[PDB]
Amino acid sequence: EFNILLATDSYKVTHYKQYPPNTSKVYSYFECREKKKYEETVFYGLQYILNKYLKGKVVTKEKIQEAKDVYKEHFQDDVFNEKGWNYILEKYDGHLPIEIKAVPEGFVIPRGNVLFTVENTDPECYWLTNWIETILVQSWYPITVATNSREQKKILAKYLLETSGNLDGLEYKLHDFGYRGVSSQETAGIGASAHLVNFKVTDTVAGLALIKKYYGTKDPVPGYSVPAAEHSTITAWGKDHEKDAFEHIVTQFSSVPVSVVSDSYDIYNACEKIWGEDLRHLIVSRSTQAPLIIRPDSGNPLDTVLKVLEILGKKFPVTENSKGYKLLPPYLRVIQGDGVDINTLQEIVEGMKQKMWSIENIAFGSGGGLLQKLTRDLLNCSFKCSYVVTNGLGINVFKDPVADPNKRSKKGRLSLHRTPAGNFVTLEEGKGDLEEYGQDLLHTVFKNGKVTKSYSFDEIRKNAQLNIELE
Amino acid sequence: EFNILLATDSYKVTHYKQYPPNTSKVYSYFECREKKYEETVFYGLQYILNKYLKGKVVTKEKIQEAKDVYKEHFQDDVFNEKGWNYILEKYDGHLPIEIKAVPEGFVIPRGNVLFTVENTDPECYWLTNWIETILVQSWYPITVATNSREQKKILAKYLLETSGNLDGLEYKLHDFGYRGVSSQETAGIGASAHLVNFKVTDTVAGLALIKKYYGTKDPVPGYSVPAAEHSTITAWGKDHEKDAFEHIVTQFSSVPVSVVSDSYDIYNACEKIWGEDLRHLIVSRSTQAPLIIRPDSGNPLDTVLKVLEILGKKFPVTENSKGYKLLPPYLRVIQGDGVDINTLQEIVEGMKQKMWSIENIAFGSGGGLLQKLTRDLLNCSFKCSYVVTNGLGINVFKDPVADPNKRSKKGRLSLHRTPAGNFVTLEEGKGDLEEYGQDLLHTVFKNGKVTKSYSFDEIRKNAQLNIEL
Repeated sequence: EFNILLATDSYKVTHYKQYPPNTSKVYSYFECREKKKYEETVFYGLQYILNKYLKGKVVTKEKIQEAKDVYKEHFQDDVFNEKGWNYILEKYDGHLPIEIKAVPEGFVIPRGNVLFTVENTDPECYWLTNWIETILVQSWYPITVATNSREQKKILAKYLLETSGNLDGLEYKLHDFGYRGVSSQETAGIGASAHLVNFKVTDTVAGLALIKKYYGTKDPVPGYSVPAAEHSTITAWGKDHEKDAFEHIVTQFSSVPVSVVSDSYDIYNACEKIWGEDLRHLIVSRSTQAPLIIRPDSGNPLDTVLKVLEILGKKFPVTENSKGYKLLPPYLRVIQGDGVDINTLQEIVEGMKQKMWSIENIAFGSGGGLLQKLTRDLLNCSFKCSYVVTNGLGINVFKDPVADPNKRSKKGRLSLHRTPAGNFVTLEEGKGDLEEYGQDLLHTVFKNGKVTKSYSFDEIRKNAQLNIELE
Repeated sequence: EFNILLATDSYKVTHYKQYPPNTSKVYSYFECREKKYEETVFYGLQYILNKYLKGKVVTKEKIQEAKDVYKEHFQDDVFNEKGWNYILEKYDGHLPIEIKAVPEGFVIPRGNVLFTVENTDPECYWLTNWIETILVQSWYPITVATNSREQKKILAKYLLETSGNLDGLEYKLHDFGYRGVSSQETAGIGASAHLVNFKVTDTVAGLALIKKYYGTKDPVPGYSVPAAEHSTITAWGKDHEKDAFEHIVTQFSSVPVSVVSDSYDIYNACEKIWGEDLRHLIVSRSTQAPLIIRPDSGNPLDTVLKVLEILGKKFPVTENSKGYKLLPPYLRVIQGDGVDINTLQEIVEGMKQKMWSIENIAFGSGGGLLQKLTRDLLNCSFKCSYVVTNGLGINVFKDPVADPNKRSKKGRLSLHRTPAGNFVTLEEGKGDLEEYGQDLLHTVFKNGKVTKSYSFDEIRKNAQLNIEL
């Protein structure tokens, strides 16, 4: 079972001995710090953490003793605030005396703004605010996946609108293939859920149960997939029988969309000769609702996509849409699912546009690039103490390292507001109390062991919409 | 609760319909495919076998749950209810799968078979690749362990060169990655993989994982020491940095203590606060209880060099037997910002050039150690190499025209020692010719049971550097 007393960075066990004596309040905040592009971030994932790890009775006698035993050996010393944890157990039935205020999930906020704040609600527990830094800071991950996925959606939307005149199918154009490429089962669920803020296609099944349990949707599920081959289901037929494998697979799945990996031996031959000649009669008969989706999986992503489109354009009847771009017949599409990240996605759609191919023709699959190749440094996700009360006096505190102004932190009590022009501003030093800027956009989401405000996944998706979608 | 029917890539739900009719066996293998990182540490499969694959993993409820989810997820009924029910009814929900693997902690060159998977019941031909997704996540502990061991090789080389021995090597790279990984589960797995090579960590999650799944003779596999963070310094107020420092080192007067010193001005903190105002509190400390000064910003090499130059003018420096400068034993430094395998190399080389011993320094690494890694680093990959269809075995493989590096191995595989004592992987069942002695893989899972396992002490022994041996 999970033990909150063992879910912090080891050194934090020692901090209750290090704060100024007579400190009754420690107040801290999280931001995606501005860096002298990712100019705005999607706030998402805190609700998972609050419910799974922070709410209710999280302290017991047994958990205190377990932590005491471990820390004794881990430090080779007895440092451990047993009294402080016993107080929470006895006075609050093991519920954390902490208040967290947060911007609503799904909100899209420019860099350098307060996204949530944390403070103790009982003077005895001044040390607890930063105990839970480690677990709260892991919100960097769903924030960053959601943000990077949304930035890819912006690229897709721009190029889809330009080459086709509309955004039809946009939510189905970036498919999460990252289950095997992330570092754990838990990561898989969190990351997949964050991608579903922006799109509706995933093979990372773990995301669905997370959303159902912690957020919820009106629809039965938040994300969908379609039948698809992998190299094993092609290669198992033997080298000389790739055509037999293809025929078997498209016939088994004759009335739904089906994706077929086509580069086991020679992607160009498969497209031109197997699909384009031997099995053409099985492709041109398919429904618009059940296309064959050809899947290259190797070679230079841009070069390969363009050559695949060139081959198919010569074997199948291509039309020219009203924007002047070429379009494959509706029973035939392509998905590029190798080597896709935000940079290569951009290169591919631009290369397609230059060669006059509509983005209607293609979808992308991304795995490691979508869910694993991301770090806390990307958006400078960071949690810092900005205000303490010592001897009954509040003081505004901060760091400001001489050699790195980008690491300077905010001072005092913070609040988030709309500006007169409709943008966002973070007010420092308790200046939100002057009430010159309308209502604080942070809301209490957790107080004294209870989750006090929750969002559905539908609301989160609404908050995270692109401007181009709004228009 | 975890449900293995919902722990696969969605498309694999449809694969049982795509293999050749009358296929009775699908045999697959994992490697770190060949193209830096010429050898890999095999670590972490035992966690996966125990946490997710062993025992009764199928129930009627789990089957019904999966059926209901996939019906909506595919907008169609494609789920193999009958196949999963067969496992439930015939094997009381235990997986009819056999997995063979190299011993954990083994250090093996790229492009070798590391583990193999096959079904033990013909009805369950589809099961081998169902579990690809979950087994392939072994890339992560393998890659963490490998990259951590590569950093240890660098530290060993330079510590040996500048000090003449390896004392303290296992205390030289401290895991600071708890907040910088993607989840609680990842934190435990990754921290455990780092502890294959080192003994210092703040990622507490790793301790319980090791205790539960591997075990050590010692009470714990890893250690930490008291240390400040910016909040415990800045909370005192900007004009009271000295007071914070004095309080902290007095509270921790007889154990090592690390104190972040760059809240406002690292160079002032070192030269004036530590080097003058509080000097009397530092020079009085035990060798067993040094102050460890922690810079945390600026160019990592430039800041380390300048911090050392400052301290060398304020404290009595000696010259060790190798001719390198050494701070007094009550004073050390830890660089815990911007450290990854590349910058670690740059810092120790730069110290060596300025005649500073690597004894003086330790490193902390977080995102660089546990998060900034992907499955592409070592090309960790699971592929089918052998099937039986209509009673006939066939050697199968992919070999994409545009990327020879993605070619996979053919047929039944085995791992062997060569005459020169190296590793070779034999394909096409050739291990059976018995020209290369015994298969070095061991059966580790069979029919719902873990059949071979390793303690964390044995894994550490397997993972030792040549220089340590």
